[PDB]
Amino acid sequence: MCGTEGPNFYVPFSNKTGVVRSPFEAPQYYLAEPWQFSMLAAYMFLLIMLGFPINFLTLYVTVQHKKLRTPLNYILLNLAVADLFMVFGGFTTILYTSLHGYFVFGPTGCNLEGFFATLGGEIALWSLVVLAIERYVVVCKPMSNFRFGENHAIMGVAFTWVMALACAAPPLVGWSRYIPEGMQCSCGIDYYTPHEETNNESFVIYMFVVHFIIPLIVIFFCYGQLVFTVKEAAAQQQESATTQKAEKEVTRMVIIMVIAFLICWLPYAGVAFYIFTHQGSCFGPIFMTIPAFFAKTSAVYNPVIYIMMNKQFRNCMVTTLCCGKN
Ligand SMILES: *[C@@H]1O[C@H](CO)[C@@H](O[C@@H]2O[C@H](CO)[C@@H](O[C@@H]3O[C@H](CO[C@@H]4O[C@H](CO)[C@@H](O)[C@H](O)[C@@H]4O)[C@@H](O)[C@H](O[C@H]4O[C@H](CO)[C@@H](O)[C@H](O)[C@@H]4O)[C@@H]3O)[C@H](O)[C@H]2NC(C)=O)[C@H](O)[C@H]1NC(C)=O
Ligand SMILES: *C/C=C(C)/C=C/C=C(C)/C=C/C1=C(C)CCCC1(C)C
Ligand SMILES: CCCCCCCCO[C@@H]1O[C@H](CO)[C@@H](O)[C@H](O)[C@H]1O
Ligand SMILES: CCCCCCCCO[C@@H]1O[C@H](CO)[C@@H](O)[C@H](O)[C@H]1O
Ligand SMILES: *C(=O)CCCCCCCCCCCCCCC
Ligand SMILES: *C(=O)CCCCCCCCCCCCCCC
Repeated sequence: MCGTEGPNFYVPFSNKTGVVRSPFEAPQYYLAEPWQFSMLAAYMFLLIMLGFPINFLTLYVTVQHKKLRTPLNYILLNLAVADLFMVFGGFTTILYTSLHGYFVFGPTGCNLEGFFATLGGEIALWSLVVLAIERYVVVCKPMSNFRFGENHAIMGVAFTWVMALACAAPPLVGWSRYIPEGMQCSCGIDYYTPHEETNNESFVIYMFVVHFIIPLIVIFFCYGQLVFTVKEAAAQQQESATTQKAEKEVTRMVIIMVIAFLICWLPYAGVAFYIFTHQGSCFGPIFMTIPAFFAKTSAVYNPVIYIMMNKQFRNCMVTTLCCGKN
């Protein structure tokens, strides 16, 4: 018997020596050394110092440069807003709790932090799904006499917030729950404890199918097609060096986007899967931190990939940072 249970928590450490405490009430220095808690705090400090400016710039530069305010770009603004929910709801809270060594804000703060952080990563997740749908439509043109505009972009944004509420809301009201994870300083969905009163088993199956498998299939299909169309069109135009280079660029970027999506979400999905099919196994606190490390760090690498590497935004940002010149 692997940990210690409580009304709203599961500490991943045995209480045979009697030292375990509520992660809402006292430090967890028997799970991990104080310096490891400090390193958690350092890592959140890094993600704030990099994630805040990068995502805030994205919004600010868009306010200063008319060329960026196209409808295809609305979902990338949405991505930056989501990243900021993670920065201000998640990372700042965890910086604070890590340096106490436990979730000092108690079970209500655990629901708050877990909600805003989960909502953030989920809006981001679906933003990358919708962007792939939007680009597939625009390029592969699978419905004739259709022109992607403002209206559709608004719907895409609204859809991400609905899908994210469908993940983040139910654990506030009975289906799964928010409890402290890993080192017990951040809160997330209880995806690893069988907890029949809240129906954790069904919620994890729903999450895995609807919020991981569906996303992954939609992304592979949409970008799979997009690459096919672009490569077919370029083979029909080998006289153009331009078209050939654009085809190489599009293909490389699609590979990077798809790999980035897997890096971000496969660890949560794989760990959840392994735990679901190996219910007689202990999982320690550092191990349970790894999925979060991969997901949370996307609040930096997603805007680098989707925004910073796009040359329109990059010019405007330099201009904005250099007070109006270049
Ligand atoms: C992990 O495992 C530990 C050990 O089992 C648990 O910690 C114990 O929790 C219990 C309560 O569930 C604690 O018992 C209470 O002690 C209170 C404090 O006073 C004690 O004073 C004596 C000196 O007289 C000291 O030697 C003790 O160490 C205590 O400090 C006391 O207020 C209280 O008594 C009241 O309730 C009991 C009923 O439970 C009645 O007997 C009594 O009439 C009165 O109403 C308890 O006796 C115990 O002290 C804790 N032990 C330690 C080592 O911390 C953790 O809770 C477990 N963790 C999790 C997360 O579940
Ligand atoms: C800081 C922690 C965050 C932002 C964690 C968010 C976690 C998710 C949205 C994870 C969802 C998943 C499961 C709970 C299991 C099935 C696979 C996922 C990725 C959909
Ligand atoms: C940038 C934000 C800084 C966060 C300030 C963290 C304050 C930590 O608070 C400390 O927590 C200990 C628990 O291990 C307590 O014993 C002490 O009372 C307290 O000094
Ligand atoms: C779901 C997204 C999958 C993208 C499929 C990538 C197709 C790999 O195809 C490769 O693309 C390279 C870049 O032009 C070429 O240099 C290789 O010769 C070509 O086979
Ligand atoms: C508009 O063009 C404004 C550009 C900024 C001009 C000032 C340049 C100062 C560069 C020094 C950066 C060091 C900051 C580190 C502080 C710890
Ligand atoms: C255009 O003319 C303006 C360019 C000036 C930018 C100066 C470069 C600043 C780099 C700062 C990194 C410091 C990290 C620590 C922050 C507290």
